[PDB]
Amino acid sequence: YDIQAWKKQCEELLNLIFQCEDSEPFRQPVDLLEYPDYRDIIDTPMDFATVRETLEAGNYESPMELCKDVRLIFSNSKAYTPSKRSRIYSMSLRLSAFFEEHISSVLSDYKSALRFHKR
Ligand SMILES: CC(=O)NCc1cn[nH]c1
Repeated sequence: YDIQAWKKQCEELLNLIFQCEDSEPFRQPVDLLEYPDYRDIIDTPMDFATVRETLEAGNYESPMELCKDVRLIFSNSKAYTPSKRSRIYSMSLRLSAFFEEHISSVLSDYKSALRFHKR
C-alpha cells in the first residue's frame, strides 16, 4: 500500500549493486581520457553514482524513472562494446540480470500501491 516505499528499496538495491564487483566499471562516469571517442557513440552517459545522487536529491518521482536510468547504463555498455565477449560488457550483463531480478518487486509494489491510491 505504501506509495513511498520504493525509495528506500532502491537505496538498498543500489547499496547491493555498489558491493558487487561487477559494478566497478559503472560506479562513476566513463572516463573520457581513457575512452576519447565515448561521446561520439554515447549520447547520454549514465552511471550508478549519478543514479544514487538523483535519488538522494529527490529528483526521481517513481522507481520507473530510476529503472530507465539504470537500463541506460547497460544499453550504453552494449552500444560502446567492440565485442559481445568483452570483459566490461560481460560484467554489465550479469549486473543487469541481478538488477532486473531485484527491481521487479519494487516496480510491482509501487504500481499496485498507486492503483490502490487511485481506486
Ligand atoms: C563496454 C563499455 O561500457 N566500455 C566503457 C567502459 C569502461 N568502464 N566502464 C564503461
